[PDB]
Amino acid sequence: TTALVCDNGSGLVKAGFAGDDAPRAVFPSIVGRPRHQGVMVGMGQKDSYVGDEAQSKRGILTLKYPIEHGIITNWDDMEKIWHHTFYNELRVAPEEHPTLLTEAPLNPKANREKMTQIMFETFNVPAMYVAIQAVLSLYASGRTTGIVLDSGDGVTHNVPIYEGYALPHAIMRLDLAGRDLTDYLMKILTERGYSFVTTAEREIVRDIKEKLCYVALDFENEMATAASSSSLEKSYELPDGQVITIGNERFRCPETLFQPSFIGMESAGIHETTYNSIMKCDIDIRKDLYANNVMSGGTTMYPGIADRMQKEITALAPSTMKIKIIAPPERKYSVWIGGSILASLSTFQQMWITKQEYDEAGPSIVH
Amino acid sequence: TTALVCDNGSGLVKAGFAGDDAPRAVFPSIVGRPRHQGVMVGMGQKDSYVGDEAQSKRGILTLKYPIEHGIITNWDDMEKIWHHTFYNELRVAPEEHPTLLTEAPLNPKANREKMTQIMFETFNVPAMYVAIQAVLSLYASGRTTGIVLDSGDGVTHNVPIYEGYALPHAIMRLDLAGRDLTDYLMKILTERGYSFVTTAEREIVRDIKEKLCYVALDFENEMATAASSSSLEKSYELPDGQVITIGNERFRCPETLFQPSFIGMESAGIHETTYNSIMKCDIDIRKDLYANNVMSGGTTMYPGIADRMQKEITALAPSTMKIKIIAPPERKYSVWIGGSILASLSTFQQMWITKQEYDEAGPSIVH
Amino acid sequence: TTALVCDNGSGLVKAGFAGDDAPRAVFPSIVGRPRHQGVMVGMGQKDSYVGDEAQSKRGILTLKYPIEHGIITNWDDMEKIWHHTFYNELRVAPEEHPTLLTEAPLNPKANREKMTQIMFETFNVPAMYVAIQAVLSLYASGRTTGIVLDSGDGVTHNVPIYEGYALPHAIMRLDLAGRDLTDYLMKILTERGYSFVTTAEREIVRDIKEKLCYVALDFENEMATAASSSSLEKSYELPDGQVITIGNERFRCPETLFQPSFIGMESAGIHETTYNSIMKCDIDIRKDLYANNVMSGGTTMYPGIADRMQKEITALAPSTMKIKIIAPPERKYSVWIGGSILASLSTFQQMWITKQEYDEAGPSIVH
Ligand SMILES: Nc1ncnc2c1ncn2[C@@H]1O[C@H](COP(=O)(O)OP(=O)(O)O)[C@@H](O)[C@H]1O
Ligand SMILES: Nc1ncnc2c1ncn2[C@@H]1O[C@H](COP(=O)(O)OP(=O)(O)O)[C@@H](O)[C@H]1O
Ligand SMILES: Nc1ncnc2c1ncn2[C@@H]1O[C@H](COP(=O)(O)OP(=O)(O)O)[C@@H](O)[C@H]1O
Repeated sequence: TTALVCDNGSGLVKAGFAGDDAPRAVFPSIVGRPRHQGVMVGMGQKDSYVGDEAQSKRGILTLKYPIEHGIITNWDDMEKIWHHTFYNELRVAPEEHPTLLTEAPLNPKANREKMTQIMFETFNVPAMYVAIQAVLSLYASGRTTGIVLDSGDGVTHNVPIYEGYALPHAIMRLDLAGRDLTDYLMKILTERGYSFVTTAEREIVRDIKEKLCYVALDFENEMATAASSSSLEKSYELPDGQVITIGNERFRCPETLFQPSFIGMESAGIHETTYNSIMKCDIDIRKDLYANNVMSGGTTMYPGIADRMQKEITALAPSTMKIKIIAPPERKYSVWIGGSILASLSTFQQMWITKQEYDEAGPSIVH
Repeated sequence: TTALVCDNGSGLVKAGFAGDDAPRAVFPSIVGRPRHQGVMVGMGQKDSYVGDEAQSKRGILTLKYPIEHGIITNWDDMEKIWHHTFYNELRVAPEEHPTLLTEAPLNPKANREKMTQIMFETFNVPAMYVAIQAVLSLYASGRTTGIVLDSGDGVTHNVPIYEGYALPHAIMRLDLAGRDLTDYLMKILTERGYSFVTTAEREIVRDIKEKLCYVALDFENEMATAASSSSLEKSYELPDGQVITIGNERFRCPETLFQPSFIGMESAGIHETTYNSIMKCDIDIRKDLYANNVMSGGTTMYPGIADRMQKEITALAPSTMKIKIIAPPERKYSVWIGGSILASLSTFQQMWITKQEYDEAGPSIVH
Repeated sequence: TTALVCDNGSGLVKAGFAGDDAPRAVFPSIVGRPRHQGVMVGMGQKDSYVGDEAQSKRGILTLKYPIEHGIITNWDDMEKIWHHTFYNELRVAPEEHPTLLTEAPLNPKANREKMTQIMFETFNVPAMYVAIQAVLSLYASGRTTGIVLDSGDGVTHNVPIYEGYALPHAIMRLDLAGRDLTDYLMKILTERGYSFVTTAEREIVRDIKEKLCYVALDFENEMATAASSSSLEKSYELPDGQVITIGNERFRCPETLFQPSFIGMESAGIHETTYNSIMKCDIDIRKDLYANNVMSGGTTMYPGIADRMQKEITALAPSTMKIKIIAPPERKYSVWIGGSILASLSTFQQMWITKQEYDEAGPSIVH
């Protein structure tokens, strides 16, 4: 009996055993379905396709993301990947040990009950629990105080924490980055005349985001520095072998996190959504936060995200104070790393909710 | 020459002539600005938008409230609505007759000088005066003694009055209700999975507050009475025509006024902030107050606010005494009603401060 | 066996061993409790928090003062700090040596019995005694005659003494200064537009009182001298790093002690509450008092308290007489300094009341 912990963060969903520095199985969550007539009537490949079964064979498939924004749009496709995650991929019996399932802070409650539901009546699990995407970032870093910053594909959220006491009233969540950061790119490639739009090809575009973006670090010149003297085009090769030329939007896609008037849906932006999350915290309590904001987003490995938060918060915020954005490279597994830590440790062991608790009243005890 | 009286209480700002039972122009105070590219290069609608000019066309606009908490955050956007209030809306020349401008009790002084300022050097007014949000509630009710209770969008405050003699040391002001009552709702809708967050949509949410809230009236059962036997969901239609289902939080939003540990910012709560305002009043003087508390808040039409103050003060307070919360339905214009009364009447006529007084020393005579 | 002596004066409560020039442990008396959801289920910090355990971590906590005005409002929270004061902080076994516990002159008797009670049946003490806040000020100064003046946070009181013979009929106690001097400041900061109000932040404000107040020293000009020519604003930095500007109320908060018509609760004021305490003393006996008034208040280090008592009593009082306000800088520990003196000395040794005396009849012998 040992805890297997998994997150729903869309993108690559991530699952592994407790007491480990990295999960065993990391694969993207997608259900593919064939969109064309079956000809080899027998073939030798499945009806529908999950994960890298699907991710390998793309264009022939159409791709559906069950995780939509932390919230899950369809259940029945979703439970497949859980059905898969445990059996194939990492191979584990249904009933061994509890499972910590991380999950988004502000999303609706009807999200996690049916989730706990299908963690019980369909395939029974030895108890269960659901943590918060944020808090596990600290259990990873070993921090106690501090304000996280998450993006991932699922949703962008930050939850300032001080000594294991959350500040719910200060929880700021804007639904952005992730997919919506790529979708803006497929929007903005046609600038260069590459029309990529289909659901299967999206994950070619995502790879372009992966390899070359960075972050503006003061884009004014950076728009000029692109146009005027262009050494910064980085050509790229995509699976057919056709050339690409980019570099005007290499930084312009991640730049949207600092001005979501480019994406067109105006809310805040990630740099000052933390500051406004601080301002709602206490006058005293906020001093240390400026030092401690951990930012494990799972999107943001961007080379120079830190720089432009270091840059931008200083324009905001008390001048006399030392603002420190810690940027652990080991993140992007962090919200999982919290799991294999928080679960494998004890004083949490009684905090699993046994099937008895689901037997007590219902799924409704999660709240 | 006849007095036009106006209040700043954010929400719907309210202005009309003296000697009338209701103001002529009532519109919400917002400056809208277009957030997207102008395409119809000529169109036929203004650069920026105030009030119902803006309130009509929302999602395209971004909305800014110059009144923030009685205190005004930006002046230059603010003076627009005054510039507008007099010219369009109710149409009045700059210089006719003085104007009574109501204003919050405890807010900083730098608030009302520049206000008086721009009531003079930019567009000159035939004198001026600024009353208190509280006191005009009595001039409306015709009461003399009694403790008001105000909420409105601007700020929550109560000022016990006994025979035209205020008790400043007993003035209790907690900054709450109003906007911060709605902002908690947009927080708490996502409970049901409706993510409404944008500045333009907020005033859809505000309408939901408007139509269906009431007040807990003993919420313990009321949380159970919601969950267990649910007949109380009231569905609602919002301008697209999409359905909504509510009723778990219908009473849970106004409930925050009685436990501002739900909003997360802990101060007091409105029921016992009056009692604690009484306790700071005299031992004798307090008997009648328990009978007289008028509560014209401008937010609180809630069906059953009175009940739960009647309920809660009795749990507090001397038992042998008869506590009476009068709940005039004509309120929400009350703090204006005081104006058209106090101004149109006389023995106040010498109390206007003429431009001469502003010419005497400066704006500083208001204190 | 050596006497440990402690005072309840709220503010910083102060305890140390007999025969020393200053107590070992000086910390503020507060019981903090977490007001938000526990998230780090294990953390590593206590259920509830006392003193600097609490004083370090503020905004997350809510703060309760068991000492209210010398009178103690809640016992069970109170006994914690005593439970703490002896064990942690200065570390001492329950039963070693008696303890002198200072305490307010005019407060109710039900105050000190239960106090003596919980000094016995819960944790037994080798006898006990309770002196007066006033008298120990002289045992410190080594004076015999003279009228004290106390403020502290607990209560303001002055007890004229002549050769170890108190004048009870002349004891003047007005409940003021201390907390109620700060609470007036949080009232009067919003003048400048700083809304500080929450229980945890209060002790930021208290620090502002600490560093910059002084005393009017003839405020008429001093209100003008502030307004007209302003060099006297002293900006300040508070734990976030946000700027403050003050100086109109720097002297206006302590000024309330000379006109408690600013605080709104009208009693007397500290300058002429001593003179009226003198007038109730004998015609002969009063000559020397005017020379001897010691004023160890524990609040009043204010730079120029002495000046405005020197100033004000002269306006009162016989002209031909030399009025001398001695202002020992070593005070604010004084009422403790009396303890380590009066206890460590002898001829008081038989005046401890042994558990036998509590065994004789009950706690009731204190009177
Ligand atoms: N090096 C990188 N640079 C930019 N974006 C990245 C990089 N690595 C991953 N991403 C984006 O971040 C996402 C991380 O997804 P995931 O961590 O599962 O979301 P969540 O944080 O909600 O779990 C990926 O889907 C990818 O789109
Ligand atoms: N029937 C109602 N039920 C609940 N809330 C209401 C109702 N009518 C108005 N409100 C809220 O009360 C506010 C009143 O604003 P307003 O009176 O201008 O503030 P002030 O009292 O400071 O002038 C409105 O903005 C609205 O949010
Ligand atoms: N330098 C200072 N200037 C002004 N006020 C002070 C200063 N030092 C302390 N105080 C106030 O005086 C209080 C002293 O509290 P304390 O001496 O415990 O009360 P008591 O005199 O009843 O024991 C402090 O809480 C603080 O508010």
